[PDB]
Amino acid sequence: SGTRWAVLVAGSSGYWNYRHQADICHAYQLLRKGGLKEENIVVFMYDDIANNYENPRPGTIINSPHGKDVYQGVPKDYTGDDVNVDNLFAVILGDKTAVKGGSGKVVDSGPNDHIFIFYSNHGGPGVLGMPTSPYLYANDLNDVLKKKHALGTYKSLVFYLEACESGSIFEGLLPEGLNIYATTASNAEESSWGTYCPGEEPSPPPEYETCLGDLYSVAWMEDSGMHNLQTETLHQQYELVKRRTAPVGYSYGSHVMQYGDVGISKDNLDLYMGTNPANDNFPSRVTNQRDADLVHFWEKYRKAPEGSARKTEAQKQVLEAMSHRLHIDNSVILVGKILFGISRGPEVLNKVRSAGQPLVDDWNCLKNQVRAFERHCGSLSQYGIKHMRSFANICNAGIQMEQMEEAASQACTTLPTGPWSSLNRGFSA
Amino acid sequence: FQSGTRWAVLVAGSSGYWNYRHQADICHAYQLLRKGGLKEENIVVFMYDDIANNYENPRPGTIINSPHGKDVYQGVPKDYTGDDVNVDNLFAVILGDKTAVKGGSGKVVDSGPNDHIFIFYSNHGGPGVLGMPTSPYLYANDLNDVLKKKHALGTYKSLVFYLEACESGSIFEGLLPEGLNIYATTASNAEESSWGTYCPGEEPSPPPEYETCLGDLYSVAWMEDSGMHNLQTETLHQQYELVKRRTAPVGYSYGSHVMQYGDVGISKDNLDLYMGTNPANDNFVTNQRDADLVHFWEKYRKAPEGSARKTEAQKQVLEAMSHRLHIDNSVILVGKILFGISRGPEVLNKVRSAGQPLVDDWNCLKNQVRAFERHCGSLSQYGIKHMRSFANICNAGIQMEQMEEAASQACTTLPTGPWSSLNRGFSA
Repeated sequence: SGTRWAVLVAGSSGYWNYRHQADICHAYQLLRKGGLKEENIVVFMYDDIANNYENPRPGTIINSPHGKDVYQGVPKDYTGDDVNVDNLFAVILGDKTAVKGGSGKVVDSGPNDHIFIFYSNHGGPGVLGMPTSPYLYANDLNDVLKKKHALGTYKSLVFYLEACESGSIFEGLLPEGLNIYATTASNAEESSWGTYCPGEEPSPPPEYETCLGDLYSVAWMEDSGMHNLQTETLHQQYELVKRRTAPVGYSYGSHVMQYGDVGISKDNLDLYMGTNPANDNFPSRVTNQRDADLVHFWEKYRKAPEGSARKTEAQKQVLEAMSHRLHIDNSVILVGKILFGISRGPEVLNKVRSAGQPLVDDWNCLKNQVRAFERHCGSLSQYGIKHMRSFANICNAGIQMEQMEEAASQACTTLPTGPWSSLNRGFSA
Repeated sequence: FQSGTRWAVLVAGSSGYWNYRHQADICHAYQLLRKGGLKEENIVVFMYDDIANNYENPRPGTIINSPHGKDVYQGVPKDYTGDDVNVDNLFAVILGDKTAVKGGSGKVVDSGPNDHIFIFYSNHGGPGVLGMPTSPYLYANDLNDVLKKKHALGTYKSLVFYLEACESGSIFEGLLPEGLNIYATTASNAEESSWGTYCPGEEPSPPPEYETCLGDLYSVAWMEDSGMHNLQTETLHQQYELVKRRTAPVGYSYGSHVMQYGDVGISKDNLDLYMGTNPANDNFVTNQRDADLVHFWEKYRKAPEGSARKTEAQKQVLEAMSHRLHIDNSVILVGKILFGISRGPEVLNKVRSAGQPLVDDWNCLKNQVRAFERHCGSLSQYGIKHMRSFANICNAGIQMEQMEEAASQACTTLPTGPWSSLNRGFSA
């Protein structure tokens, strides 16, 4: 029986993404109460929420309407622009030298140790968002997991994933026999959900003008929080989270997927999460991640005084946000129509591979053509990565980097002016 | 003894599915009066009539004014609809001038000296102005003048006026005198806002699938009240107090002070003198200007993530908010030009004491609004919120040519948008 490790990652920043860093903090407290030690839990958070100007309760973060603070006590291992792909990989691999900035804390695990990774933010097909550019791509993630297993520096590893088109991160990439068990908030085609949002009567927040958490995340955390994790197993939670996330009747919903060695899911939860001495044996879904950003701006504008500057700033926030995503959608479509013609354009871009298949064959092509697109049409931001399947299919169609460079040049011509379109922080790939 | 006949005039000064609530109020008001005793021939109805058969209407051919309410669009006469809903027809109707009417059924208030009249307006508005689905808009002075002109004819005993609009008080404050045998109540004072009710985002009893507000607070209050009581027992004053309290702030929140004007002594009359009565005998967070936007947002929010509907709604939110941002900046900039950086906002945002008229020269107000629109584009039913700015400009002694030049400086080019279009005419 080795020691239990953990890696908690929020891939987003901004008060409108309150929920993501709130999830990680909750998860941290959940693990500490279980038995896991602070020195074994590595935390990635941009840390711009607790002391955000918009936070009604400075210095605190909550993950439910009537919840207590979960921000205090969380280590600031990697915060601000230190929250990057390189540091993330370094931590996982347990490389102190590969680290750049931060506390220097890494997963120096052994063969008997258990690892638990939890990510919550934004994402698209084959890509997970980061508060710094470039973003995290599925192939790079799985390669590192493969690179981690080769070291044999862990017995079993669990991966909980919260993002849009989450299944795409492991489908076709994450193989069996690595002793890794991954579950995702959705398949490679459907959406992740914010929960405890303003306007959402299924348990809203009182003065918070932003979502407090995310459904899949909240589901497994609140479940693990109230139970004796020696009685409950991974599989049982997977089923329980599946149900709480699954669609009602004909309403929208998402299939909670599982990948890797399902055999690992026989393990009790305490093998990864520990357990709280309180021994017991064993609601929203109307706002996806991408709209959850906008409900903040809207609620902010809607609740602001009729003549204030606050209402004006919020109005501009709604303006620039919706103007950006309108531009991106048209640009992707336009590039498609430009490359393959009006008929074959949407055909190629919107084609979804069968489940189990990898999103793209050449991941370097994907990155390149994303970079080529952004050089003319501006940054995709964490919204625009929804179109990553379109770029994947363009690559799968055998299109060359120079062709996208040309199509993008014709589609946008000028770089769009806006805080969301800015390339000043780097390319999304 | 019901000496004489009872008349009524129902007016919805707005159009578009986002303004569903206004025509819904009027239709409800009609059914309320028919069941009260008033005959169809004595009720003149102004409605653009673009709601029942609207593409967005979940229940085609029907209109409802409450969550669990029935259809109130059936049986309602189409006296004045479409572009027939204009100021000239409205005045002709009130004055009972069949020859002054242009288009429509030709129904007018051909009333007599013993008759009772009941006017009900619901839409949009701003200080000293009420909106119309056509141009030009309805200005307070012209409305009071026709009421004055109506009284001079001595062609009615008493008249009641219910008004639902933003800054509704401004329509009668300083203009509407006593001794005209007219009693008017307004959904707000000359400074605060009117509220839509039964909206999607509004948690208190939302509409089931409707992506727009079904009614308005002040309007719904008196109609629902008059619909459940015996109107021989209840008086005008009692209803005024009832609507006042329901509309008023709950505490540490916000509402609207329901005001009353004219001959208060008339408020001792029973409601049945105007509204009649139903044989059933029993004894006794969204303003108008955002209500248009909550539709676009809800429409966008509830649309499929990839649908052309979501994109259309997205564009609607864009052009709506882009318009009002342009108007706001234009109005402010004009002030800065005319009065300087400091005094600009000071002069434009100054509010006269209650009881005072909005503007001394109403012709100046009309003319200068036209001057503004010639360069900055139409105000739309949103932009009329800035009417006090224009009023204060006139009161400040600013001349026509100064406004014309200041407008051309602030608005070099006519703004592109469906709201800023001058194709239908000036707001003044």
